[PDB]
Amino acid sequence: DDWEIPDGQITVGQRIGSGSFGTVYKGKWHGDVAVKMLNVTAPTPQQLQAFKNEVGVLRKTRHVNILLFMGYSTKPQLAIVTQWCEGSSLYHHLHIIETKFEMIKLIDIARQTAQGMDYLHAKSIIHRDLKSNNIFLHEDLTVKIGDFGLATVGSILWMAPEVIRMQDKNPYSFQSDVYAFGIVLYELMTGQLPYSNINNRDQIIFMVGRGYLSPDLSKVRSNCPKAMKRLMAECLKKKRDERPLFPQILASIELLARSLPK
Ligand SMILES: Oc1cc(Nc2c(-c3ncccn3)oc3cnccc23)ccc1Cl
Repeated sequence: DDWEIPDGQITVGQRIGSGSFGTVYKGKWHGDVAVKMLNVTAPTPQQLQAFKNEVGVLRKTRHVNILLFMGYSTKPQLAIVTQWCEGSSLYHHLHIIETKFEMIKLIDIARQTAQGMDYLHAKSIIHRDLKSNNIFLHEDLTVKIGDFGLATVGSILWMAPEVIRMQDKNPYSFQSDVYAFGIVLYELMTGQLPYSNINNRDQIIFMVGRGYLSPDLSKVRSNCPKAMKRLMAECLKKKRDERPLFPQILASIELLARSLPK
């Protein structure tokens, strides 16, 4: 059972980026893989706890829409190993290379993302950092959600007001995840990052926090169905308790997706 990987088995290739506490590379281990390494010398005791948490959470997950955890290693450097997703993150498609998807496809990405979140929530995992950067579109047709510095039982911008204005012990909850999901529905349906006409991050954080600013839902593609626009507003509720949980979101998308081809 134990998912540890003996030194030297794993080969490290292209540096590709960063993620919650570490650098990400393309590697090879029984095929090619994603490797998240924390590559210092002595590991922090705090990062030691952070590393052991993502691993703990990942080895709890087995689902198409969740980035497949494959293994970990400690020697030489602490490293998580997951499947390689060819293609790119949803963020990358939408805001960098500008892949223009179609509504049927965009709705599908929405459903699959909703799918993995229900699973996550069913097994009592809270992501606390859902955003299009963390949604990889593998072979350009399957969504894998994947970054897990988070809880069981700054990218702004996807943060609910409650999270923004850290007033109380635990702001993070199922509803905050639901909120983040809402911003992703926004990016899919508008093709934009929200608040693109404010050029000041502080002002963005201050106002979302006080409930002065909210995503401008009038910006959505005209062929985006009514029910989808309707669903987004519900997800983006300023009041935590006023948001629907993921089962309900999933039934919503499934319904509108079914009566869409026309
Ligand atoms: O938490 C994690 C995040 C990533 N991020 C992955 C990235 C990536 N791309 C750009 C910047 C950062 N990461 O590309 C990938 C391709 N296939 C799989 C995973 C990734 C990888 C592993 C872990 Cl364990």
